[PDB]
Amino acid sequence: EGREDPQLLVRVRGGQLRGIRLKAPGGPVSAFLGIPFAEPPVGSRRFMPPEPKRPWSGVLDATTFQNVCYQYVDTLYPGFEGTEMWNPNRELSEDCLYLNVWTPYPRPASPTPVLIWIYGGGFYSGAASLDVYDGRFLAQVEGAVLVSMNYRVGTFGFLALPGSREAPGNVGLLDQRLALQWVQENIAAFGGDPMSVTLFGESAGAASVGMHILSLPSRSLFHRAVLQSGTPNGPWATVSAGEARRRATLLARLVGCNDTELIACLRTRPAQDLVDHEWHVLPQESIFRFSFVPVVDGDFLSDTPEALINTGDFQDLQVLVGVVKDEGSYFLVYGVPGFSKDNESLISRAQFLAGVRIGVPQASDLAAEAVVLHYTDWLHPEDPTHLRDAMSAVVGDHNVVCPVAQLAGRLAAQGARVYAYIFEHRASTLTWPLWMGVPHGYEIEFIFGLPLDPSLNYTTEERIFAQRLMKYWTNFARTGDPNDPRDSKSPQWPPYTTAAQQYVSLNLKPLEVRRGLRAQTCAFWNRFLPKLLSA
Amino acid sequence: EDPQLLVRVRGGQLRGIRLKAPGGPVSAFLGIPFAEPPVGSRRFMPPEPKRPWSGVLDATTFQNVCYQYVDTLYPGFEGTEMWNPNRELSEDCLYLNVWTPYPRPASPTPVLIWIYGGGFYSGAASLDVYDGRFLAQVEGAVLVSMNYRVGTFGFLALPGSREAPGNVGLLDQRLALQWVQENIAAFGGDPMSVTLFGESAGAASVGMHILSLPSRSLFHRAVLQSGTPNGPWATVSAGEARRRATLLARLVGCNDTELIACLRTRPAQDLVDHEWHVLPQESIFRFSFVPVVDGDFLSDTPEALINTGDFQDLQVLVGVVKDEGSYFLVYGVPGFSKDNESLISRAQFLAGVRIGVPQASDLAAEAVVLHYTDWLHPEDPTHLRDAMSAVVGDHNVVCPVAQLAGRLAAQGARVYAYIFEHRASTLTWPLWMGVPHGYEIEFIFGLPLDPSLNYTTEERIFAQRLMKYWTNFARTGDPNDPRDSKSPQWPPYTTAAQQYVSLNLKPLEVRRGLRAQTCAFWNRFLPKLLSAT
Repeated sequence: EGREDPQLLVRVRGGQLRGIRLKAPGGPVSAFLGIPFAEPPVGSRRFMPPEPKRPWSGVLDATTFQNVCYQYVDTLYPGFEGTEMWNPNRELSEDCLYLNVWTPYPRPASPTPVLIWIYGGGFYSGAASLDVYDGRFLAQVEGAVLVSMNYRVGTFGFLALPGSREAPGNVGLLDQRLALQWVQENIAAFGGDPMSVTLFGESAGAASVGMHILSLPSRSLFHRAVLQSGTPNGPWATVSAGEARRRATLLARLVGCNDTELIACLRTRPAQDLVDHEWHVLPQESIFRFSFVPVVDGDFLSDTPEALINTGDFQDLQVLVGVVKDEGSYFLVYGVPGFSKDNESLISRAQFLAGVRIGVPQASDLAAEAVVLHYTDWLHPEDPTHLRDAMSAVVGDHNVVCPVAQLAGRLAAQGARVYAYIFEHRASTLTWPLWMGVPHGYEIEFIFGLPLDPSLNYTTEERIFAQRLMKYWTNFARTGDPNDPRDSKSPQWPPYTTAAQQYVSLNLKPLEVRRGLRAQTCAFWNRFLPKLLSA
Repeated sequence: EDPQLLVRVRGGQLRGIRLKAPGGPVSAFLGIPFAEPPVGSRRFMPPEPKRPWSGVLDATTFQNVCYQYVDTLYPGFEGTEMWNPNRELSEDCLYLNVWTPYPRPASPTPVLIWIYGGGFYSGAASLDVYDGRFLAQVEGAVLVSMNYRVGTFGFLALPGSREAPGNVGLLDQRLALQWVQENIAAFGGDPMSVTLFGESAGAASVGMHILSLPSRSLFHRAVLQSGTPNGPWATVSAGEARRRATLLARLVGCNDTELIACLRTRPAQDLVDHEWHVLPQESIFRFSFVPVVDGDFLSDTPEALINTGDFQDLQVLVGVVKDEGSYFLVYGVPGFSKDNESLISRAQFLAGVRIGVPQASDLAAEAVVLHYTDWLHPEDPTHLRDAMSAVVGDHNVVCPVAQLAGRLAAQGARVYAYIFEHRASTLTWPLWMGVPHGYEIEFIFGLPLDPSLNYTTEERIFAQRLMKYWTNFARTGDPNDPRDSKSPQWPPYTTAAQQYVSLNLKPLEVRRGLRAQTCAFWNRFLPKLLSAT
């Protein structure tokens, strides 16, 4: 040391780190970027569970984001901001198990509650280093300690030959948990309070939070949870062991290969070869379906999430859960014919029927019919504008709105304190067409407080609005309650109950309380459809 | 000897009677035979035309009511009794009634023919709610009602047999329709402008005359109130008809000819006594002896013939009341009573659904419960009670009426649809039943215009509007007043716009969609569920 900033140097269990002093709009923050938390899961460690990071010598530099985990890159609208913002923004590498810490500057005085972010990306993509996951605003304005980790995605994180020892599955959830432990042991060196750790994530990230709630070894690593537009239950977040085994075998032939010999072969293929063939193993033409996701292994997941949700005891749990207005519109342009970001995607009755089989790829001819009958507007059963929005509503409801409604309903009936929201404000800065509404993933820039960056051309109310949600999210982190301890003038946010089924709307207007989580339509998806599909 | 009360039809001379309607007198010819009494060996057999008579036949009293089951549920209760037989029961009941203005119409006059309801097991053309004097005095119509054989006498069938070929109650109606052709001119009626209108089983009957070729030369326009030929209760297969016939024969002591013969030897009440015992399941809004799909009167199912027929020539006026299913619940489903408020448990609602949809599988019944549950209050007993009424109303009338309206429109026909939403101040059933099955009739026939009935002034004004709608539709195929301008016009129900109007004390209001979402379940999805459970 010597001439360095004395407040940027910190020790953790593996060595010394030098952070970096970043500017937030209202003051500096401390950032420790690219801390390793595991041995690089490369070579013979590919598909294996992560081992803890061996201690290093000297001062590790912790001032830039590390590699993002090896993953598919989106190429359907090259150069379009609406897709590039989610694409990797550092080098792709299998050496990628690193995490980031933002704290106030100088680091806080008392022990400060910790926020751990788990990104989404359908378990095949994502990075903790994207701009929309920037922690400097939450750390500066709310004084939070924010931690986000990289976990392995796609084949590297979730290809499983269940019951084998060289590919047990769920290693990407283990990656997440190892970062959670790392927070338990080390977050105190930054001012964070390991006794107040709140997980929050979106899409596959929310599902991940969900699975840490349902996996006993993870439950001693956090206290509160937030699930944004994602659930461990539902049709896309998990696969049986048999189905997981099926895809791993198929992918091994697609690249040219007793489980040991086969995994040994896969470990010789270039990472890009596996990415290149990852989507070819899906059983049907589908949207919102991902090849390699958490497997129900009888280990991390002792049973299916629906089983565990339906029976577990959750009185110690406090969760915030919610959805955006138009969860499914985003996914239509990635597979349903008739949809594009560039025209207005008015479709025909025929195209709606074809789309229902792609959006519900597991539906029998009869079940597919039920969906078509329930979602048709029988006064205008061929208005192409309404069949487009109905296609959007089918996919959104089936994959998010009703898996979340279902989860909120079970946890509430089983002891948990649930707070539920719908996010309805559509960012002025947004580059997707208007017909897509408020698409999947577009609350995140507001929770993280990006509109407080004046260089981002948001609007003033969008600024004020983002502070409102940062306050909601951090108050829930501190206390289990998003309501402000003081602020009694602004309206209150009731817990969600079986009785009153209350939830709030989040938009530029004050909190408005509503009832019913798409109650009628989710009864179709969560009660009738299962019984129909055993036939 | 008042010559306006003397008429010469082809079988002889009638004498009528002059009665007082509130604003003038009407000629009434009650009790005219149109068929040879179907008694003895003519039990179960097609009717034959009445033989000529000598002298001047007295047509001044209602004849007998066709032998039929008489309801016991609430003895002495008007809401029940008002549908019970008005006259002595008799298998000799094939008579019809004619009301005309007094004096007899100068020029030819459109004829309305009423076909009563009663589930094909009951009813009579002589109940007060079918009084033709108001329509004849106020709108100057000629109005004809006939009795037809109900229950085992009208509809017991051994398909293919000669001495019980089925549907003879409909042939009774058909015969009275030929009678009107050959004779109404003698009364001042126009045989070239005959409108059929009926309700419940009567509307179904009207519907079946639309679908049967011989009847199609006997009338020009049709009105179907709260009933349809299609649907779960109006017909039975030749298979299921034969089963109920030979089973009832067994419960009374009885080769087709040998079996029918032994049935023709039993007292009428021996047959009525076992009439309800032949239903396959425990049910509600199901009836043991109803028209049969015989490949003769009904060449195919009502559904097949509406799905594929040409109806460019047809003009129909179809409708429902607000609460079609509520009447029925007290006749079978535990928890429901005229007397309390029938707030029910959830489990009562699930049990009721098996009685309201007696042909439903476990999966289809769960589909019904899940679709009718209000999941914001899935246990609130007021909801489940109104839900139970609506499952029964939608399954048995509303969605069948909507199904009929849609196919007739799709295939050439001009269709007017209504929903009747006014509840009579005189009504004697509880409030929770709303506007129950049957309680628009008193208004269509103009009973509020009789002061002694203690209807309110707006109800009398209402009644006049509906009498205008129905008669106007009879003169022109169009219920709108050709002198009344004004924007609330009754639009034709079409496949695209799906417009219908509401009949209540407020002016005509146009709405769209005949309960289209939930009827999509009953008409499009539920068949697919059962046809592949």
